[PDB]
Formats: sequence, C-alpha cells, structure tokens
Amino acid sequence: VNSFSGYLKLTDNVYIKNADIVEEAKKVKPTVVVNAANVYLKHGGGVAGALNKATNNAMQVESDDYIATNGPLKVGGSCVLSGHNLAKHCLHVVGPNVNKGEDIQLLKSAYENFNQHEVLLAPLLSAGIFGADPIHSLRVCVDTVRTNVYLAVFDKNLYDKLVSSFL
Ligand SMILES: NS(=O)(=O)c1ccc(C(=O)O)cc1
Repeated sequence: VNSFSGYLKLTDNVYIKNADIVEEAKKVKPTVVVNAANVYLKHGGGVAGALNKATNNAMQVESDDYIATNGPLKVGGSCVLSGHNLAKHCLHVVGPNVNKGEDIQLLKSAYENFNQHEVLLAPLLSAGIFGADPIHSLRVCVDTVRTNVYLAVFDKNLYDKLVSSFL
C-alpha cells in the first residue's frame, strides 16, 4: 500500500490522474518525482519551471552546480538530484523535444530510466512544449515502464482524452 489517492488504474503498474504534479508532490511527498528536464537542466517552463518555482529556485541552483561538474545530460538520459520540499529525490529525465527536431524513438529510452525506481510520480514525457503526441507518450510509458508509475496529467481535457482512447 502507498499514499497515492484518486488514480485510475490503466495496467498492473501504471496509474493516471488529472492533477497538478506540483500540488500532488506537495501532498504525497513521494520518494521520486520525475521532472520533464532538458539536457541543460534549465527549468524554464511547464513541469520543470513549475517544479523549480515550487522549490523557490533551489532546484535550479542545484542543477547549475550539477551541469558545471558533469556537463549536459543526453536526450533519453537522466540524473537523480534532490527532491527539495517536493519529494525525497527528483529524477530529471530528458525526453526528446519534437520542437527542437529530436528523434521520437528516444522516448522509449527516456522512459527506461523510470525502471531504476520502484515507485514514481511523473508527468508524461515529450508532452506540451516538447511537441510529442501525449497519446503516444502514454502508450510508450505503458509498454516500457515496469515499476509503479503514478502519472499526473495537468490538462483535464487531455486527461479525459487519454483515458477514453487508452487501449
Ligand atoms: N512537457 S510540459 O510542457 O512540461 C507538460 C507536461 C505535462 C503536461 C500535462 O500533464 O498536461 C503539460 C505540459
């Protein structure tokens, strides 16, 4: 048993809810929250900027030190950093950004990072400003992630479409 509430079960291991991932993280304080990161860990908009804003910019300060030491992530890659006031850990995962021309086949590699963690709160990857089709992202998630993932979908209209079209 875990603390996640109000989710619709899609599969053995994937759950979904219409929720603001920031508000969900603040309530649950999960072991792992996933950030929809870019390779520079520049948390400017969407989930990364909202997560970073909710940490009072501490996520960005930590991230800048990580990049100064290690250089950029790979598209499809990840790093584990602090969860600050939102979670124990934040798993920063880089899905391909369609609006920058990245290979959508890298979306499966991105979701494979989730399998290193038993339970995660996470948004769909490559959605919103990354330019991928969220229906596709949910299908790759279900077909790739084997650990228990709790998906927060901000947009109520999209949530309803994801559920009603789910195979
Ligand atoms: N890639 S993003 O611009 O941060 C993004 C991620 C998820 C949602 C959503 O749940 O609706 C919206 C935008």
